[PDB]
Amino acid sequence: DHYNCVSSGGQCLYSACPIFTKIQGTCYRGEAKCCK
Repeated sequence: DHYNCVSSGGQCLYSACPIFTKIQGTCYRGEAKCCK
């Protein structure tokens, strides 16, 4: 979720994770990705 994304060093994005980064979870009720 958003708070886990913040605290883990990821970024919540509606757009795709940048190429070298990976999905770690989601944010905002499953609608966005947590990328790191």
